[PDB]
Amino acid sequence: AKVIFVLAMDVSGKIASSVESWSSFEDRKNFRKITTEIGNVVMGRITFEEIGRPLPERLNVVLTRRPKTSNNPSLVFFNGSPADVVKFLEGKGYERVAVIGGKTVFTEFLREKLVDELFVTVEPYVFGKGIPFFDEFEGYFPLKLLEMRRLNERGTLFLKYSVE
Amino acid sequence: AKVIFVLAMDVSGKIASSVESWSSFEDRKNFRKITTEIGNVVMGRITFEEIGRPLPERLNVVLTRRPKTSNNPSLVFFNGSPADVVKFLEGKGYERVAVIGGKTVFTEFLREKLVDELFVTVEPYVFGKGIPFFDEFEGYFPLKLLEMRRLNERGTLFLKYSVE
Ligand SMILES: NC(=O)C1=CN([C@@H]2O[C@H](COP(=O)(O)OP(=O)(O)OC[C@H]3O[C@@H](n4cnc5c(N)ncnc54)[C@H](OP(=O)(O)O)[C@@H]3O)[C@@H](O)[C@H]2O)C=CC1
Ligand SMILES: NC(=O)C1=CN([C@@H]2O[C@H](COP(=O)(O)OP(=O)(O)OC[C@H]3O[C@@H](n4cnc5c(N)ncnc54)[C@H](OP(=O)(O)O)[C@@H]3O)[C@@H](O)[C@H]2O)C=CC1
Ligand SMILES: CN(Cc1cnc2nc(N)nc(N)c2n1)c1ccc(C(=O)N[C@@H](CCC(=O)O)C(=O)O)cc1
Ligand SMILES: CN(Cc1cnc2nc(N)nc(N)c2n1)c1ccc(C(=O)N[C@@H](CCC(=O)O)C(=O)O)cc1
Repeated sequence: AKVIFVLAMDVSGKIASSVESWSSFEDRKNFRKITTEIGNVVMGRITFEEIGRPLPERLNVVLTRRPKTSNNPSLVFFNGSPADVVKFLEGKGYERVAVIGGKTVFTEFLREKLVDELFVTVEPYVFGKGIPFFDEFEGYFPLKLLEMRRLNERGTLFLKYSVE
Repeated sequence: AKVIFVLAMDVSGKIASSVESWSSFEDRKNFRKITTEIGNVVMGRITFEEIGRPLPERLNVVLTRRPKTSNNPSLVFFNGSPADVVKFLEGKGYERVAVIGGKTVFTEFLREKLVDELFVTVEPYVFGKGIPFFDEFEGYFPLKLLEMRRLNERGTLFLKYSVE
């Protein structure tokens, strides 16, 4: 399956800050549309706790070293490496895997080179402080821009890159 | 005069990395046009050394605490706050000031809220390590997207933002 990263950030590359509601209405609807199409989302435990509940119409895979039994078929607490995660979803018939976050989770998939496309939303802000897209890692990735789209009047931008 | 930031970065927000030749010539020509139109470039001493010499047809203002007299009329070593630099250039009839870089210089101008527009080029890469656009500072800036332009088939993107 191909791995797709889905994230929103400010112009400086941060995925979280203390700025209230900087995430646009448009990015939120675009996010639901994209991830439901893919049919699954892989996230870190901390990101799951912030969302608070499983996202509807999608298989929610939550990474945690303290797996918890689940009563919901669309919620799975998983203890494994990025590679293990991809194998598990592939075994479910998914062609694409949507990794939606946790700086920690983005970092792990990057260190392991498991990323084929980046669906990036750039919100019109500059945050002086915040949580970076990922922690330092050796190497880099050349990209190719597949699509660019303005999502609203203020300038929220949706970019789609393929990893070369 | 209004302060304009001109920078190129990868998708993760870094203005420099160990990767060779990641700067596109299209960005370089676009940079040449914009900065010569503005007529001046304000930069940190390190950036100056890396460029290798005064950029032609532009007043080059090199920020430094250890000032050196200059023979060249279009090269000035300046010691002072970002506010003093603007004052100095305004006194010379400039309406716009082009701050072209150095993580330290961008940080200083941001801390002082002296910035009106951002002329940002996003090169199609993700760097694992590198120098960030700026070091932490208090607050943030909401922006409005004025213009978006693709510079090459690979995906180099030029974005123009207004502050606040
Ligand atoms: N702007 C955006 O688009 C997004 C922003 N975010 C933001 O980023 C922050 C979250 O980032 P971050 O805290 O780094 O990461 P996460 O919070 O998403 O998850 C961290 C945790 O996930 C678990 N985990 C990670 N990797 C593995 C693995 N290989 N195996 C098992 N468990 C694993 C661990 O859980 P345990 O401790 O249980 O063992 C770890 O504590 C939040 O502020 C959130 O708002 C999140 C998504 C998107
Ligand atoms: N991608 C891009 O668009 C750009 C990338 N860069 C990259 O970023 C790096 C440069 O970042 P960084 O080193 O932080 O900064 P700079 O290299 O631009 O400048 C550092 C210097 O500027 C001087 N300086 C800074 N603030 C002041 C002040 N308030 N008053 C007086 N002098 C001051 C100091 O001079 P002194 O010590 O002599 O007194 C210091 O040595 C380089 O690797 C370069 O390649 C640079 C520009 C653009
Ligand atoms: C905090 N968080 C993480 C979050 C937010 N925006 C993002 N935006 C992008 N582009 N990418 C991400 N990974 C991302 N992650 C959240 C919080 C809520 C919902 C959420 O309610 N979900 C609805 C969205 C729908 C709405 O507002 O209709 C969904 O069903 O997908 C998703 C993610
Ligand atoms: C390392 N450096 C800093 C540099 C490079 N690209 C950037 N690109 C952007 N968008 N913004 C910056 N601040 C920036 N800074 C350099 C190195 C050379 C020249 C340079 O030769 N100058 C010619 C360009 C000429 C060409 O290729 O015709 C110029 O007249 O501006 C400029 C900046």
